[PDB]
Amino acid sequence: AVSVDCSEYPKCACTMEYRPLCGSDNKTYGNKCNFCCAVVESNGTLTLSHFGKC
Repeated sequence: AVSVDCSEYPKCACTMEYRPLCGSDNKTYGNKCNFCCAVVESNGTLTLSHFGKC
């Protein structure tokens, strides 16, 4: 649905912008900072699904 550019953007210490995204990981996300962080540990096998509680 949307393309994100995080060429090496591991940041699992964000805590401010609240945004419940439906990530392809089968769950919601706390923000795009947690989306690019889970992707750094997913090996690029994680994505988005539809902004909003899955």
